Parts: sequence; structure tokens; C-alpha cells
Amino acid sequence: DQSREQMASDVANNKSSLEDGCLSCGRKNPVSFHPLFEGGLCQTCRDRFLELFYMYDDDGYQSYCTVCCEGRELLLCSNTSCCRCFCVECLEVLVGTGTAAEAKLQEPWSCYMCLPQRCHGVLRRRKDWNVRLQAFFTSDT
Amino acid sequence: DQSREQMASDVANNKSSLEDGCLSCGRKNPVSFHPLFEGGLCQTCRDRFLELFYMYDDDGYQSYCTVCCEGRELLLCSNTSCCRCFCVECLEVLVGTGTAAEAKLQEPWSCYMCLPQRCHGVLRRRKDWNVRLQAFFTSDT
Amino acid sequence: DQSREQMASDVANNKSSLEDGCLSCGRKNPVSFHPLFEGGLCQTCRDRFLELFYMYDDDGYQSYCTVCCEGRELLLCSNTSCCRCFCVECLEVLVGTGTAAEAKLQEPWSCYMCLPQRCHGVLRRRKDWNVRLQAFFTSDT
Ligand SMILES: [Br-]
Ligand SMILES: [Br-]
Ligand SMILES: [Br-]
Ligand SMILES: [Zn+2]
Ligand SMILES: [Zn+2]
Ligand SMILES: [Zn+2]
Ligand SMILES: [Zn+2]
Ligand SMILES: [Zn+2]
Ligand SMILES: [Zn+2]
Ligand SMILES: [Zn+2]
Ligand SMILES: [Zn+2]
Ligand SMILES: [Zn+2]
Repeated sequence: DQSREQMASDVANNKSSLEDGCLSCGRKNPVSFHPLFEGGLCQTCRDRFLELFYMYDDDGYQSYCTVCCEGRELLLCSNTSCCRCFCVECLEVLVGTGTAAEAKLQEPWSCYMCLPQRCHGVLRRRKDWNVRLQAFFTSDT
Repeated sequence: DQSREQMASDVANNKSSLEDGCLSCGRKNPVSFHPLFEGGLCQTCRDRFLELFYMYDDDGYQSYCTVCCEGRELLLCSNTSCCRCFCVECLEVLVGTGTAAEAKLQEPWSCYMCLPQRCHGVLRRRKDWNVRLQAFFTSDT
Repeated sequence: DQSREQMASDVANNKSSLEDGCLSCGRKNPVSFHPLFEGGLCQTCRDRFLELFYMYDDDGYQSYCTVCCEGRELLLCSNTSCCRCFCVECLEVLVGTGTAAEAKLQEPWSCYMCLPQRCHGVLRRRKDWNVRLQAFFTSDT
């Protein structure tokens, strides 16, 4: 089974497209797409987002990583219009080693949806993220 | 058992949080959140929005209250890019006594999603309403 | 009004409203609305969008016509923030004869969701398309 470290390395070296790996778990030939970041989304990782219990914590931050839906070791966007979260693992594997530690020291921290810069490592916000999100909500499938 | 009048009074006097009452019906400890306004949303009030038949009337205005999903005594946003509706009861209870009558005299009336001002009484548009609405559409539970 | 050619002609010459025909197939008295363009949407044409499997082709353009969901002869929006598609038939019948041929030679082509001009033939982008699309995603029926 393709690790996320292997997927990130192949993407950076133009061996695979982001679209042919699950951005969340690393597996090959996912059925669907992550709507916010360049990358596929497998059926299992897509169902995690749909099947969350509480989507927010008691402080009004999201209870889940925007990329992989993990709830542990979340970095919290300081933009009160956003309140999205990214996990340590996604920062380490998609942006690069040390990103998580650097981000935990930033005061305030702005997430990868809020940053003007579109790409960091193989974490690339979609140019068409808004239309992609509309497409993601359109399908029953 | 908790009335909406009791919930609004406790919120204004910092006795309870908007998030621990249903903004639509007043019930304590709702399961989810109203996506547009600060406030909880119970399972049954959430199901009203999901189970609407016709969402628009013959004049192109929404057939339901943005807060509680009621069809009776709707005020109609005059912004042709919006066409959302708010009922008399939600205005009276969340904004305050006389709001509906004051709104009927406005030349023209702009709804609480269109007004630059975020808060009126305990009706507070979310700073993160757009991300909250994306979270609301993501959930299949 | 039965064929799409008949519906377009009646609309242009003030015999019918766009809202009383299916924008996708031409059928009279459709149950719902097209969320992006003025026009009804019948149950069958609405179900095409809900039952899409792949929303995107291998080049990151949408796999379906924005208006009718079929097409096969898709024109591709050149805006990398959009990547929507419109079929030859929808352009010929809603905008007018020659539109498809003109659009295939245009370098680059901007689709009817991107163009500043709201109206071309009987194709009118909704003033409230964003709120209409939120209403479209709200219904679980
Ligand atoms: Br694999
Ligand atoms: Br949306
Ligand atoms: Br509940
Ligand atoms: Zn996955
Ligand atoms: Zn993550
Ligand atoms: Zn953010
Ligand atoms: Zn309720
Ligand atoms: Zn109401
Ligand atoms: Zn409004
Ligand atoms: Zn139809
Ligand atoms: Zn078409
Ligand atoms: Zn476009």
C-alpha cells in the first residue's frame, strides 16, 4: 500500500499526478477528489468527512483536519472567518519536515486556505476550489 | 421545555451560550449548529430544512424562514441577489419586540444576511458563515 | 414548451416564462429550478446532476454540461478558477445558431458563469445564483 511519504516524493518528482493518489491516506487510484487541495480522495477518506459526529469543538474551531479528517494534534487557523484546522502529519508529509513545529510557534497562524501563496511543498490549494466544492456537494454518489 | 424568549433573555445576560440552545425552536443541548447565525440546531429543526418541498414561491423568494424554516408571516429581502426570508416570530424573539413592524416600514428592507452590521439583539450572523455552510453541506448524518 | 427550440422561441417572444420550462430538456411545468441560470429543472434532468459519478475529466475540466449534464461536444472555460463546460446543443438552442462555432474559434473562451454580461439569448445567469445553489444543496429530497 502506497504510503503518504512515497506519494509526496513521486508527486514532487513528476512520477505521479496528485489526482491519482488519495491526499488523505496515500492510496493509489482514488474514486473522487479533495475539493480544496490538489489530490484525489478515496471512498473511505471521503466518508470520514460525511460521517463526522461534532464538526466543531466548544471554542468554534473545526474538530477535524481539512486534508485527512484526523482530530488529534490540530493547528487552529486564527482567522475568525475560517476556523479550519490542519494536523501535524499533513504539514510534515505534504509541506515538509519541521513545518508543524514552525507553525505551532507562529502567533498568529494562518492556515493554507487563508495564505495568499497557493502552494507549499505538494500542498497546492486548487485554483478552482470554490467550483470544486460546488461539484463535491452536487453529487449524491 | 425552554421557550425561545427564555433562551434569548439568558443569552443577552450571559447566563447561556447561543450554541447550547436551538436558534429555531429554543430547545436545550441541540446536536448541531445553525450554519448562518450563532446558535445550535436540533435534529428535528435541521430535518425541516433538508425535507422542504418547494424552496421558492412563484415570485422567486424563498418559501421558508432562514432561522426556523416556517412559511408563515415571512419578510422578504429586497436584494435581488439574496431573496432570503425571515419570519415575524424570529424577528420579535431574537432581535426584539417591534422589529417586525419596524422592518415592514423600511424603504426597502435588507435581511440579516445582507446588512453590514453582523448582530441585532441575539441574532448574530456567524463571522465564519461560509465555512460553516460548507461544513453543514459536507455532513451526511 | 415541448422541444427546446419551441421553449427558447416562446421565451424570447414573451409567450412563456423561463421558470415554466426545463432549461435542460424543454419540458413544460418542471418540479424544480436550475440553480445557476433562469429556467426550471424537471425531475429527470435534476437526477442527471445528482447521479454524476466522475465530475472531472483527466485534464481538470468538468465532465458535464453546466445546463443539461450531457453534451459530449463540450466547450471548456479557459478560466483556471472555473473549468466549467457548456455543450454545443445548449449554446445553439439557448444563445443562438452559430454561438458554438464562434466559441470553438475563440482564444481564449470564457463561459457564461465567468462573463460580466448576465444575458445571452434566453441564457440568463441568476442574480441570486449563489443563494439558489445553497438552496439546491440544502434539500435532501
Ligand atoms: Br495503494
Ligand atoms: Br457552496
Ligand atoms: Br437534538
Ligand atoms: Zn484515502
Ligand atoms: Zn491531516
Ligand atoms: Zn484559515
Ligand atoms: Zn430545534
Ligand atoms: Zn423564523
Ligand atoms: Zn438578504
Ligand atoms: Zn428536463
Ligand atoms: Zn448542454
Ligand atoms: Zn467559466
